[PDB]
Amino acid sequence: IVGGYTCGANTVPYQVSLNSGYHFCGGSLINSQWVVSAAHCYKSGIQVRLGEDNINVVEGNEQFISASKSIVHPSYNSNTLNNDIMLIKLKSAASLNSRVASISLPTSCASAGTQCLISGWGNTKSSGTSYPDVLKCLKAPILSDSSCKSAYPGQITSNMFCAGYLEGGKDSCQGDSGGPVVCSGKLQGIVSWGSGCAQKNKPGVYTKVCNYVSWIKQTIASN
Ligand SMILES: [Ca+2]
Repeated sequence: IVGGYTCGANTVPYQVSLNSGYHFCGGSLINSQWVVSAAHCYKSGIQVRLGEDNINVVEGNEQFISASKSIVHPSYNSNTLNNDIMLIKLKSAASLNSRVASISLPTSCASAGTQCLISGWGNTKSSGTSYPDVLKCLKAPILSDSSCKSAYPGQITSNMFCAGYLEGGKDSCQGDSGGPVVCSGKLQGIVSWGSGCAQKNKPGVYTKVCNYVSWIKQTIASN
């Protein structure tokens, strides 16, 4: 996250770290057995790390659970990043507490101008490299249709939205991928892509979770 703030310990109890010997992506706990992330975050050998704040120290509240299976969306296109969503089933159920909570799935899509919370352990500079050890947060609006597609002509689908600031300075970045965008209590987004970070006229692009609820429910019920 660029231009954000230090969330504060376990203030985002649904935020997950995906680890393969190191942190590589974020995720969202949707129930004691399932995590949602981005399909471009697919790897083998995933361990899901819950209740984190400092990903470089063992601070007590953490639960480290291996993935038993991963399911990338049937129509994921790695070239376009259309349908950038994946489900990750935990080997063993997580214990839900004050530091580890699930996030609700949307009942409807959010409108432009809605205030969201975006969080992650990604790079905090728009120019150069600086990776935080602690969770970073960002308050950002959902941008209009037109503003999103004007920035990225011919690249935006129905399954995407933009959020952030046209003036730049505030955005998600490398390492935030697969992490949550929570608006009015619901998981509306997944950190997907963008043209660099916190650059002018290039907002972040997010997977539009409200299009996928049916798929998520049927899939989780059958697996
Ligand atoms: Ca820790």
